[PDB]
Amino acid sequence: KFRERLKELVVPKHVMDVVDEELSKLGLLDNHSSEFNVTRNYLDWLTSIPWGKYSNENLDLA
Amino acid sequence: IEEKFRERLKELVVPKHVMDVVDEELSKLGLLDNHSSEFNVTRNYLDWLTSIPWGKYSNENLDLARAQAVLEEDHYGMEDVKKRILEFIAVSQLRGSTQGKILCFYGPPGVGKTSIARSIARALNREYFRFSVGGMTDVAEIKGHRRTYVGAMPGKIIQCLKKTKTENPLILIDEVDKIGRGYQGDPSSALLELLDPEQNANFLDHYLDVPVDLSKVLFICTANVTDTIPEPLRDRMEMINVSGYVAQEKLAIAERYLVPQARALCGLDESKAKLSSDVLTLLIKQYCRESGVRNLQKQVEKVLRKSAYKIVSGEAESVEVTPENLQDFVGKPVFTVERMYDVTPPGVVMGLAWTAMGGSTLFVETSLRRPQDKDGSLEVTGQLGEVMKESARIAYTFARAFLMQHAPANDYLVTSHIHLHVPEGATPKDGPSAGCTIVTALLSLAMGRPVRQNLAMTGEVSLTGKILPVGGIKEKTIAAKRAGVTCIVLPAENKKDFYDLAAFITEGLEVHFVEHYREIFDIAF
Ligand SMILES: Nc1ncnc2c1ncn2[C@@H]1O[C@H](COP(=O)(O)OP(=O)(O)O)[C@@H](O)[C@H]1O
Ligand SMILES: [Mg+2]
Repeated sequence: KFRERLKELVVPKHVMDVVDEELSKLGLLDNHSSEFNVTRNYLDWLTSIPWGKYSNENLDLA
Repeated sequence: IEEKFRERLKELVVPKHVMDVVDEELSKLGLLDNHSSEFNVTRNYLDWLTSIPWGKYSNENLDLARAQAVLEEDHYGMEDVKKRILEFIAVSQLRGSTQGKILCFYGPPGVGKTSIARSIARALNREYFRFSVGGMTDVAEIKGHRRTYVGAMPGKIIQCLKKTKTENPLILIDEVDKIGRGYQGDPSSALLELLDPEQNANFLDHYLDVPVDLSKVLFICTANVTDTIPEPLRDRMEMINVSGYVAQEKLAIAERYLVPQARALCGLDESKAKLSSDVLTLLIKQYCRESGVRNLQKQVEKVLRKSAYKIVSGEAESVEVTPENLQDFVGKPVFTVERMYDVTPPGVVMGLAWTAMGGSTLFVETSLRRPQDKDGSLEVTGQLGEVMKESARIAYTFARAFLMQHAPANDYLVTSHIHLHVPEGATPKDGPSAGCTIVTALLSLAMGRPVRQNLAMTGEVSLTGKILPVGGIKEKTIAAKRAGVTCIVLPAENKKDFYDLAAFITEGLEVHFVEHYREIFDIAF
């Protein structure tokens, strides 16, 4: 479910190789627990940050 | 037990960002063991999350008539604070929704800054809560501790919201100027998080771990001096100066509030112990000349307790106080004499001075130091400051110049040696307010003519004789009226200060406003 939030966003490898590991850790931990909550937050706000989104700068001085 | 937490949430319009936390916490409660410690901490966390009010606002009374009637019911004479509150209601009617401000009341002790908060809350129909940050050393009182700790509890603000059960109460933060800058976490940083509109809307408590909207609460902060509140804090809250009370106002509170309450806490009826208006006015004049009302309360309580002792001991069945025997109850008068001179000799002129204990009268005496009908000199004594010494020099030069043209044949000032004294040796005095008084004293000594016998004056003088505005007009006017002055001279630039005063202060004074000293010369001679 977290992967779809970065499907349309370019993600660097050095964090993508941690996203899947943390997702596996979430999938092996028991539901609704302290460690589960921490891993849920960590996955959520890895997949929420805009790795591949760049705002267009204004090139015109006018 | 989950159904109880669920039913507690029916009347609350809970925001999603905390409703989703509540849902998973109930899930954890449904997954944990019955007697586990983690179960207990989770259940306490849900109790706190469901007891905090979400969306509940008290029915704020908006009627500007009923609110006002509440304001004058409890406190007398605090016009500025009452007007500020009634213009909070107005602005919150024209906007439509309950609004919040962060208001700071500062002033001398015992003027009603702390007590008016309850009356304001009553007028607004808002829940009232008070906590004092004086001597506060740690941040855990405001922001709490993480719930992972054994004895974790939320901060003062969360307990306030839980007790008041409304999201728009009146929170009185007392002694914000004396908050202690502790080592392990400065609580002033948390006060900055509370008193900041851009972030108080999502104030986060360590125990709750969720933000709460404190933009609707009316923070009232009470302080003594504005010079020592932290700089990022004092710039984000409106400063309202609660000034002290004049003698007539003090009489009003005494007759209306202080004496009845003292009788209630003493048991003496008006028949057993008589306290007429004249006795109270004498107490104000001679003993209670401060700015607050605590000294007046203590004096009234002293009189009533001495009357109670007289009644209980069987010395008398009733005690009646008179101005002839008030000193038998309250001892030696603090201010027994208002003016040194009743009829001024030629060399002296009456002036006015500012003082914390109300206005003060000063006289300027000049005398001939050496026998004479090379040049003259002026000796100056009286613990006069450097600025006042310079003012005396300027006044001496202008007096010489003025007498050179008004009375060309009169060479008294340029040849005679003169000593000028302000007769209070132990008290230091400073400021240029006495320039016109010094000029008048020198000219009256030179001409051998006393000034008007009920005249007082104050005002800075230039080298060419122009009169400049001076400060402390209220205190000087009060001192003049108290000392029986009928005619007072003021700079023309102080007309707005003089007419800003209450009508009962300036009622009996024949005030004159002047631009140049020649007008003062025409008035005094
Ligand atoms: N204007 C006033 N009218 C009536 N009572 C007053 C007034 N100002 C102060 N008081 C009384 O003084 C007492 C203490 O005042 P307080 O609120 O402590 O002043 P401060 O906040 O300056 O310390 C209160 O019980 C209150 O009844
Ligand atoms: Mg107070």
